[PDB]
Amino acid sequence: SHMASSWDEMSCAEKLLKVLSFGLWNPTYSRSERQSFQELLTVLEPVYPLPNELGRVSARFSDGSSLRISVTNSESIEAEIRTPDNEKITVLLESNEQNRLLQSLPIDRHMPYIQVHRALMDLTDTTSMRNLLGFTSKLSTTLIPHNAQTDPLSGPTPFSSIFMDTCRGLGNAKLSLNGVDIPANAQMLLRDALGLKDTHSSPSRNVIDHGISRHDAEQIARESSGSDNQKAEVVEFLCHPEAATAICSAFYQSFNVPALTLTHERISKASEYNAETPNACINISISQSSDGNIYVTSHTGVLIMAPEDRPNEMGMLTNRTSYEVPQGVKCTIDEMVRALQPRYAASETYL
Repeated sequence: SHMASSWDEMSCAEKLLKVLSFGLWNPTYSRSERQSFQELLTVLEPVYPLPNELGRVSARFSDGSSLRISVTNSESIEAEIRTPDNEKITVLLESNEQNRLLQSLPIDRHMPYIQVHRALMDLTDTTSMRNLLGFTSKLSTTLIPHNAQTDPLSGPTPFSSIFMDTCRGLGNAKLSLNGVDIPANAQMLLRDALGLKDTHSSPSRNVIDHGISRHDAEQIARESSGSDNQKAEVVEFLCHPEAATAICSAFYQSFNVPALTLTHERISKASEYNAETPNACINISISQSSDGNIYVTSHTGVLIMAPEDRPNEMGMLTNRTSYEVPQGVKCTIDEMVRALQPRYAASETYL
């Protein structure tokens, strides 16, 4: 191997760390490698962060190996590597301008300018746009300040559109629960299980009080892709009221408001450049920790023109919204408004 003399003996977790140490965008990789490495990267999932952490990431690979990565507010990065035989090592990761390691993690950074990435294609094709968001959802973003005017939870009717948004979004989204992919057909089952039969529907009182029925959760998990163990985690997650809250809230259309204030002109230019446009794509990760903490990371991707410095370059604005869903918060508009405290971040990715 050109990566390491012991490459073929290394676990998925160990391989991903090596890839990131050389850099995801390393110029020596082949086309086939870039594909394989993306397949490792997509396993990364943002999860509930500890008190003084910018972010925390979990990856559970098909070979039984895993990573837990934490990033401190000073951007110190530490990883715990668990081998399939479940031995544990803790290592410090090193991010530098050569590898851009931190940029290849789903972490919200504090920066004066919006993070810019390069893709590894494009782009007016719905499938390719979804694939690009699949990638950018694993990369770093820049936190965006908001005020009373631009706060998605302000105004007279915050979250008022949430069930319509959920109804329209399920079936078209990329959705992961505890790292388990929920495919389109399973999402449609989930939509129905929430009670969202049409765009003007809202959850049943049973779902509000108890979450998805065990029967429905089992069918959804059955249609999802994972081991018998992975499906079990999904069923257990779904059968709680807070699971309904997390899933529905993740679709809120207005999470993009802070980012739009910075970018709407260039988004408009992209829409016009195409008239010479597939619309927003959605990619959501929800995880519940072993301590029971539910964390939502919801992404939307839209086409955007590069600044005038780079003429005729169209890329993707990725908006990341991150928040805990506290225990006891049921799936009603008033509950979401009362309890959810998201933060908003963005990146721009060009081909």
